[PDB]
Amino acid sequence: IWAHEALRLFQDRLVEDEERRWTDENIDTVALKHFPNIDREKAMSRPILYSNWLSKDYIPVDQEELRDYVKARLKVFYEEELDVPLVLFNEVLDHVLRIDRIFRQPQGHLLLIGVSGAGKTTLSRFVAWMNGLSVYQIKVHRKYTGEDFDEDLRTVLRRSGCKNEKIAFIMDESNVLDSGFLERMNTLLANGEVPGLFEGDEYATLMTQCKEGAQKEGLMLDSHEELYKWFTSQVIRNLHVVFTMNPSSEGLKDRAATSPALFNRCVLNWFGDWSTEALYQVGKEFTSKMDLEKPNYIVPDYMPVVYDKLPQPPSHREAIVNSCVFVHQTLHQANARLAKRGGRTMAITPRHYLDFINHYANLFHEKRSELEEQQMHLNVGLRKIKETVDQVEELRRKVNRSTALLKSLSAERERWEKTSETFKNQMSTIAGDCLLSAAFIAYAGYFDQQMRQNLFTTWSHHLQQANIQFRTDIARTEYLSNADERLRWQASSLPADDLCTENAIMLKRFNRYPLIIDPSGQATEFIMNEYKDRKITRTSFLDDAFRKNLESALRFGNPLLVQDVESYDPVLNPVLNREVRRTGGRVLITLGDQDIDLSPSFVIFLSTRDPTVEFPPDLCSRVTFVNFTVTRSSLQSQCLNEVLKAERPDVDEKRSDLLKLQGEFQLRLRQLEKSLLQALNEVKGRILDDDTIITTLENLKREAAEVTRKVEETDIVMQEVETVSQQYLPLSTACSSIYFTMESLKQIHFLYQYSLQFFLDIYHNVLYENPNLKGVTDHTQRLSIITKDLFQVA
Ligand SMILES: Nc1ncnc2c1ncn2[C@@H]1O[C@H](COP(=O)(O)OP(=O)(O)O)[C@@H](O)[C@H]1O
Repeated sequence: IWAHEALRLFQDRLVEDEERRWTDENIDTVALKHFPNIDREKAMSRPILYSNWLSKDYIPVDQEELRDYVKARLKVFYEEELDVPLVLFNEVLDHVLRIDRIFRQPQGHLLLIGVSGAGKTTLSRFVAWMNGLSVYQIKVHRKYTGEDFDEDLRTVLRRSGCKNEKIAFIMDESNVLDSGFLERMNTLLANGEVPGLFEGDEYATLMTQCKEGAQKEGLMLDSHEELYKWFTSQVIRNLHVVFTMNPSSEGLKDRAATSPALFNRCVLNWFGDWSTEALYQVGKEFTSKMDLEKPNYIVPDYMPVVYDKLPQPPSHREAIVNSCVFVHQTLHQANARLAKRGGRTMAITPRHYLDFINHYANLFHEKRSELEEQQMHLNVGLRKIKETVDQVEELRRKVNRSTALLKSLSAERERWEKTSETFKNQMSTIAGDCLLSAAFIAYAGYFDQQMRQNLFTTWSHHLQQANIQFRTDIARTEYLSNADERLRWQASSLPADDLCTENAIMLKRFNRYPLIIDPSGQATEFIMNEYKDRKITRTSFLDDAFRKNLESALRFGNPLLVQDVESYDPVLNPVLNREVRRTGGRVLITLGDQDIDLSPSFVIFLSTRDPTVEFPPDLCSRVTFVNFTVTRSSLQSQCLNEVLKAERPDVDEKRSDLLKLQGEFQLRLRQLEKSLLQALNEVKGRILDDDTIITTLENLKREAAEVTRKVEETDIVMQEVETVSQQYLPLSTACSSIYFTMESLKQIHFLYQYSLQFFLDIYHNVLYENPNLKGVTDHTQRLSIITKDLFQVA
């Protein structure tokens, strides 16, 4: 008991792990120095836990028994008030025990300092429900004022003191908009009452209520002073205040002077971020369902160490989970390097790790399912072809059709064998591929292409050193997307470059409702065009009708696009966190005070036109960043297209239609391929069924005709077009260099802020509004004039 109390009073507030280790060592050292004959293992066993849930007394418990009890209680909790599944690991057990300990005291006030999204609020809600404490959380909005806060304080105090109901009052660093909020908290936490809160008639009514309360307890109180004293005692008894903060320096010392009652009346619990331990246990527990079993795994000699207690035989599953925690950890080094050289780094909350693991699981399940269907179709096709070949050989011992089909079916068999051999390697490397894919989807949405590539390279190097099999020399934007949806996106006016394709990939496979950083309106229109069928609605936080449209979009299931997110309304805080209640057969979600029946089809997108905006970490944990930056290659391609449209319009129009037709030929070739395979697998006629042989030779004729046409157009027409365009490419290079010099100009001077539209106007003026070009018809002189005038006008 002595050691348990020493740990709860000397190590909860510690920040670094070194200090925690020092405290844990010196507890044992002191106990051994004073007690020289005690048995260490019966008193100093490492998982010192104490709880009174299992029994009627505050006895020690065991991790496994407590884990089972907590699991059962969470199962009841979900059906009771909050259907958000959790993962249980050692830290969650310790923290729920600490929070219950504080909740049991009369004036039990808590201060949970830890990264956003780490589970502080939901753990407090869980344990408060366990102990029967009604939870109260103020609903902050755009017009939330100090008077609104005082009204909530009056209500919570009236319910605590009068009517004698226990309350857990949960507050956040974001809820304290003004300093008057912190002054009222200071007095409430230090004295159990706010003098001057109740004034005029309110006070009288309060006194009336207080009198009633005494009549409930049988006390005979009549004076307005003793009634107030009794009310203060009741509030000291039935009211617990919980505070959550981010572990930021210069914010704790600020609060140590702004409201010192947070350091003398509140128990400080330093949650911090999930430790390497916690990441390891959540990784393994969530990925347990996934098939990460590799019997022929080879352990490398110099494996890298991330989790210290990694089993000395690392199985495949352990290696995968170790790589998962490595992927999460590398984002912190990336942010540190970014902040050291420049800045604009966001916060890597544990909700990022939850998204990464969930993406890994879903993607592994999906890609495993697709490979199996394709391989089964290929195998049955090969079996049917072998059957018909043997049948024809027997019949030879009428036949012209057989040779005609065999003419193409021979190469069909060859490439089928090739694909079967290749895709069996894909099955081997599915784990590493899906790991890298989900990691990129979850952790690179905000970074630019150089940073995304560096992250991918580091993850690949780690997977290589850990002997994990991932298919290299491939590009992610193909592994995560098919050509059909790529065509559908491009029909939605999506720019045609890798960054935009993968941004749309993120916008399709999203767990946390995305936040779009588009300095232009391209992503905004792209979203509008895609969700136009589903009747997406455009609303803004600045709009006063935002709440009306939000409620409508939630209760009817229509997608919603919101701009100007710098003015984020905390009304969305539940919706982003998906705090849903599956009660009465329906899903209910709470906005402010009103509860509404959510529809499963509801989708919300948030967006902003400012790329140089810093968001608070509470928002940074609830959204998926999708940053639509501009790349060198995309700018070069747009500039080359523009100069070809202007200088040689005929070639541009030719190139435009030719490229448009090339896309349709690959589409139709894939469709004929699918129809061929489906027809082979569905029918039960090798050579006897003419009704099935008339639909397959014509298919080969269409295939041959279309391949001939495309090899004709993509080689002859595209050659001359490419030769025409390869002379304007120095202009595009020198045109992107100046734009990126302009963008870099903001570093030396804050006033030098230039947008892409500005340089585009420069370039359009140089092309279509150039007086020095009036009269010149030769293309070489025109190009020289264009480049000189671009430099000068810029
Ligand atoms: N240990 C955990 N296991 C699973 N989900 C978690 C865990 N911790 C936090 N979450 C997720 O975080 C969301 C709410 O986080 P919250 O507790 O509000 O963050 P904070 O602790 O900063 O208040 C929930 O939707 C939940 O899914």
